[PDB]
Amino acid sequence: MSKARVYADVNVLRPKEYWDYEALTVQWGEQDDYEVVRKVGRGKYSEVFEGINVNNNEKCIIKILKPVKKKKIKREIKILQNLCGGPNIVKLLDIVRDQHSKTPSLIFEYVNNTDFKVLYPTLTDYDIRYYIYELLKALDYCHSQGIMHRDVKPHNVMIDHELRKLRLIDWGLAEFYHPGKEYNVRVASRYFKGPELLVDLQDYDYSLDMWSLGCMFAGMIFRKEPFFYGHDNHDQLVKIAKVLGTDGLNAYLNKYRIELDPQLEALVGRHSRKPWLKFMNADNQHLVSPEAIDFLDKLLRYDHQERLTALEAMTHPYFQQVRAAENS
Ligand SMILES: CCN1CCN(c2nc(Nc3ccccc3)n3ncc(C#N)c3n2)CC1
Repeated sequence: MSKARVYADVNVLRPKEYWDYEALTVQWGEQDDYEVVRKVGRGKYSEVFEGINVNNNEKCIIKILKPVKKKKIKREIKILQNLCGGPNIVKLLDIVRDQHSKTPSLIFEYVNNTDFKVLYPTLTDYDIRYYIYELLKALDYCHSQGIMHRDVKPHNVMIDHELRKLRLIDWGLAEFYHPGKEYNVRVASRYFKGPELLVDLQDYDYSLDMWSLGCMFAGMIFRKEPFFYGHDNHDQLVKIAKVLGTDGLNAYLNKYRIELDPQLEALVGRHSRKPWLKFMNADNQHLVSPEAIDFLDKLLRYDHQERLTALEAMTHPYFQQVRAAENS
């Protein structure tokens, strides 16, 4: 068995009105109300464009979905709606469809984002602490709302560096947390998939997002994106092993009576643990202080139960300057 150490009973105490998303009746707005201005991206699940709200003439983001199941789409909507107003949670503005094909589009707020590939390398020590902090506020909030994002990665963190505004986007994999429930482990992106997913542990929780966050954090301070560069689910676990070491992996597996798949256990092999400092270099030295290391260390743990919760992370001393600045 395995349950979240915090916010475990959020959905238990809330009525079906909150988490029974398959009972959602979508209210569609007017598509014409939003016009395309330029494509900003694409993914396996949609095509994204910078749009404009003809009425108020305000900038927006138009996400044109590719064929998806009604269940999956009512889940993203129900969740978006559930989290609206939360700290740094992207706001869902409208939901429309194409009469002819029924193709749906989710209209979100616009964020003048700067590609992480280019943005992150310019971030200062303080910028990093600041943005991670903002992102943590979003995670604690949704976790406190009985929700797991399940796909934390740079690509889903929009940042308007100019205005230092951050938003956690793409809640297309998010789920409501139910104690003991077994979820699909086919979530998140490879480079940010936690061990629980890599070893099929299905009764995972909010903590999976913290491993992802840790991956993002390590890449940022060590200036190595992505930090864990594997090519398939099995090789992802091998890269993780060559760093944290296999003893930790074994104890983890043993604690959860989990048996690895033969071929997989074959690839992993046996690896000593590599100190976090073995990743320091002239390119990232101005970013790897002990606090940054202590913090990273408490995020990237095999046992998801051992990882810091979002609330705990926000209070780590690494963020003290950000906290002191805010409380002013
Ligand atoms: C990172 C990959 N991809 C990029 C496009 N996309 C995307 N892009 C933006 N902003 C943006 C504006 C100008 C240039 C680039 C981005 N936003 N802003 C809000 C959301 C929302 N909701 C969103 N999604 C979705 C994610």
